[PDB]
Amino acid sequence: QIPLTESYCGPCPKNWICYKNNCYQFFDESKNWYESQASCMSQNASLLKVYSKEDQDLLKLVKSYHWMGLVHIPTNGSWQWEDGSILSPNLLTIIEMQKGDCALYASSFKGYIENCSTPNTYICMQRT
Amino acid sequence: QIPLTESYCGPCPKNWICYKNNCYQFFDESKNWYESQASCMSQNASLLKVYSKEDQDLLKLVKSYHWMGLVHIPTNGSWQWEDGSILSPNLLTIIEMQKGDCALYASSFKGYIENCSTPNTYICMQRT
Repeated sequence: QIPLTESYCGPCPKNWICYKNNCYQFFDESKNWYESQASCMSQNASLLKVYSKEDQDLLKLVKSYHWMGLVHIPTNGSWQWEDGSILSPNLLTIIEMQKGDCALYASSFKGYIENCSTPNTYICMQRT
Repeated sequence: QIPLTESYCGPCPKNWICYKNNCYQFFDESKNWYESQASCMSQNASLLKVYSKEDQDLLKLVKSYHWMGLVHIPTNGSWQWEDGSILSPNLLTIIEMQKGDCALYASSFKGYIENCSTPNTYICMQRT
C-alpha cells in the first residue's frame, strides 16, 4: 500500500489524452490520409508517430485501424514520417495487402499499407 | 487554424493515462478479479467504473477484455460497482456466455459476465 504519486501531465490540447508526456486524440470522422493530416495540423499537431515501445505502450490497446504519419515517398526511398523523420528499427512490423503510400496503425506496433485516398478514422499526436 | 489550447490534466498517479480528468492504467499481469481489485487499491484506486459515454468515450477504443468494477452480489440484487455505487441506465449492454458475479469490460460500453476466479488483464481508475 505504497507511496502514492500524483502529478499533472505536461500541457496537452483541451480534452486530449495525456500519457508519459505525449498528447493523443482519436477522431472518428473518417477522412482520407490528406484530409486527415490537415485536421491534426489544424489543431497544431500531426498524425500519430511511433518512436518507442516504452513511452507509447498504451498504443497496444488501440482497437481497429487508424491513420498514422507513416508514408512512402517514391524518391526510391523507404518509409518515413510525414515530417522527414526516420522510422527506427525494431518498432513496427509492416503488413501489405493493398497498394498504398500511406499506412494505418494497428494494435501492437504494426503498419498496414493503405491507399492514401481511402477514408479512415485517425489519431493525432502532440509531444511536449 | 484555430485557438490553440494547452492545459495540464488533473493530478493522476505517475505514468498513468489522463483524460477529461480521470486516470487510467492498463495492467497486463493477468490475475483473478479479487487479486485484481487489490492491485488497484494498492495504488489507491479501484477497477474501471463506467459512468458516462461523454467523459469516457476514449473507452470505445480499448481492445480485448479487461476486468472492471462491475459485480453482482447475490443479495437478490442487481449489478453494481464494487463500491456500492449504482450502475446507471443507458450505459452498458451486458453479455452472458459464462457463469459469473464479475464482469470484463469490452469495447463500446459492454459487460461480459465472467467467473471472478478466472485470471484476466485489468484496468484501474482514479478520479480527481
